[PDB]
Amino acid sequence: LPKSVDWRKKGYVTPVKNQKQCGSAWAFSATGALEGQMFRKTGKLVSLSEQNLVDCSRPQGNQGCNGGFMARAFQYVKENGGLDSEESYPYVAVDEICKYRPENSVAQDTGFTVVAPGKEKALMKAVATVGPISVAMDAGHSSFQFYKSGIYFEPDCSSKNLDHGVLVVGYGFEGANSQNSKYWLVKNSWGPEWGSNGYVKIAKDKNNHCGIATAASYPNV
Ligand SMILES: [Cl-]
Ligand SMILES: [Cl-]
Repeated sequence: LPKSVDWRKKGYVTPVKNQKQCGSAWAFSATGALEGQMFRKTGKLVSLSEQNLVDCSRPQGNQGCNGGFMARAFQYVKENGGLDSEESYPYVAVDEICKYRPENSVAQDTGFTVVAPGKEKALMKAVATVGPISVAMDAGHSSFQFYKSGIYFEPDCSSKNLDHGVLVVGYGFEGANSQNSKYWLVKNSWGPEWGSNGYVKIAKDKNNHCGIATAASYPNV
């Protein structure tokens, strides 16, 4: 596998969005993964609707602004036959009436693939071969809230009890040795002002830190 990967440098990733006061990170992680897979398929980067997921995927088990899971979102897109664009179905950060319109759909998936649970090397392989990957993580720490630079490492992090969905857009390392001071490149949904332009470097090959490889998946387009 490559020593480092960053799909942002290849055009697969939209600018950082902001879920605001709605527990919809699962939806942003899902649209993020879908955006990259659709780009791989068509060469066009089109921002996708998190509000369409929030409003319409309760049947698949999501709970709108009160939480959800990326796999259930990819399941909804499959069963639904489509997903609208961000422009056509804008984000308002509150649970609303499902207004899915097929004519505005710009994405589809046939289901999703799960990364072997808990294996950072499996996640490394998925990231290098597929594109950005949706992952769950333990983000319940002030250290994460006020993260700004460096490789994030939090001793109180859990690899099993997760509360936030994010997007792995690559991986890398500091220095000249590709085999140490490694990190996962993670896109968050708390706006570009949070973290490092909306991103965070999370310690990689440090025992599945914060659960990054516990529940990773990607849509099949
Ligand atoms: Cl999930
Ligand atoms: Cl940057």
